[PDB]
Amino acid sequence: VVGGTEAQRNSWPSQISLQYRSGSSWAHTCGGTLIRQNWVMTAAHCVDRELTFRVVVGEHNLNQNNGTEQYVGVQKIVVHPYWNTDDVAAGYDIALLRLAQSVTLNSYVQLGVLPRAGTILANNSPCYITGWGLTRTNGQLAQTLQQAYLPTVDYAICSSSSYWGSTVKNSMVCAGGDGVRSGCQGDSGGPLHCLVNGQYAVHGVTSFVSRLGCNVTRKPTVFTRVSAYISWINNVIASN
Ligand code: NA
Repeated sequence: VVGGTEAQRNSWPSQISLQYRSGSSWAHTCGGTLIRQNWVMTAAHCVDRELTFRVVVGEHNLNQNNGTEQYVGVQKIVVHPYWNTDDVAAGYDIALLRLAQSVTLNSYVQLGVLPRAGTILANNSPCYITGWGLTRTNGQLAQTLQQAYLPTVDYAICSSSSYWGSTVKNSMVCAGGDGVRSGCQGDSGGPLHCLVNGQYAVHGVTSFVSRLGCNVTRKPTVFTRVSAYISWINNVIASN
């Protein structure tokens, strides 16, 4: 997250870190949201690679023991069947991960609340992106969980020629685009939390940014719109 601030450690308890085994170690690769005790939602493009993955919940500092982490293997990966890896702009950038064990809930580990199907945010709605992603274009991962305030940009504006044009689809949410704050590599898969009727909900799964860089004016971060996939998600979970 570029232009973010450190999150409080009990602010975003559904945020997870998706890690892959990198020699003797594990490395953060993207974010996600805990949606059941044994299921995680992330971006499809985060699990394109044939790697060994684990989820970490209750994580705040990637490089320090917080005393709150639970580490769980990924047992099954269900990518959206219409996902096409060389076509992120087509959409369907969403995947569900079944965890080897169910995690235990506490003030650091909670289920993400999903919006109701079909819900669309008004232009300029207050939202936060969270993650451990790069803190500058071509920079390095954050140590501690970051948050940035990224007001939504509605489809009409986002899909205009000076923004994203036809690349953005109705099944996406855009947010930010001020040139200062944005998503960045390593934030993919993580949540966009938007305050609606007094309650944060996860409206977006971080999907892409410009190739011109993370924080670029009129290129708001693009998220998979979670409210477009509620049926898909429930169907997956029910059939597994
Ligand atoms: Na930690």
